[PDB]
Amino acid sequence: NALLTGKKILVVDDNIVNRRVAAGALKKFGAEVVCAESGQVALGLLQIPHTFDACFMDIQMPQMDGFEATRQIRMMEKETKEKTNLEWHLPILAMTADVIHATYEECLKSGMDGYVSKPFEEENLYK
Amino acid sequence: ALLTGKKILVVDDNIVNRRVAAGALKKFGAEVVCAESGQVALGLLQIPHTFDACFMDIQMPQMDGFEATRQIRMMEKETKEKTNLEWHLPILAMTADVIHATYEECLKSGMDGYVSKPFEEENLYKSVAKSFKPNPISP
Ligand SMILES: [Mg+2]
Ligand SMILES: [Mg+2]
Repeated sequence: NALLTGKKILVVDDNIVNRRVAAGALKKFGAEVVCAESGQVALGLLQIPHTFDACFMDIQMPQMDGFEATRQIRMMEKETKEKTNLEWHLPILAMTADVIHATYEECLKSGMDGYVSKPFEEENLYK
Repeated sequence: ALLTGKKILVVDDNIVNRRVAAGALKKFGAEVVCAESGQVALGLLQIPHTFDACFMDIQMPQMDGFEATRQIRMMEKETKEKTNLEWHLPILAMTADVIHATYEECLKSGMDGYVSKPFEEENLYKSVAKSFKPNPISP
């Protein structure tokens, strides 16, 4: 697959600037993008059945972080599978750039000169 | 070898990390001293010391790597104030633990992966400076 034409993608992030950046990146490849400012708003949009092909999930959000949002999505999918035999599995990718940048920023602020980086630390994972 | 003649302090509360870091550095010829905590590291870094660099775990109980680094820098700043001598220990964060833990919780919570290095739109970093008034301009 070269393009995201015909795909509809949910971007979940409490920071509107991140939502704009992520949306612009995905639309460049043809995606239709819907934004959600919280995990709560996202769970509402993902009530099964829904029309989303993938979701990018911020980690640090107040009230409900991205891990709790994801657990709730997987619980919904598990209930539907058990009640209907239909197996939904929304692709969910974390947006980890924020947490990594914040870690390096605190290293710098504390007075460190740099960091040791192992090959895995800055790679993306699409599993 | 690459680090022959260098002495390096490894600060990490996990013995396995200390083993791996010291083993790597010795492969390059370095002398390695390990410390299990910030408080131990600060005792070892009383000025003057003989260390050429320090690898600093960020997450440790009682004193984390940021606090330990701030106190090292305070030691160095006081030395400059009192003696005029310049001390600036290279300190590199060991971040693999915190980043591992984040990626692991992504997968444990049920995510299919993560994006730390995103695609960046052509226009993300581009912009034009514009002036309200006409203005000549040169290098
Ligand atoms: Mg956030
Ligand atoms: Mg630690």
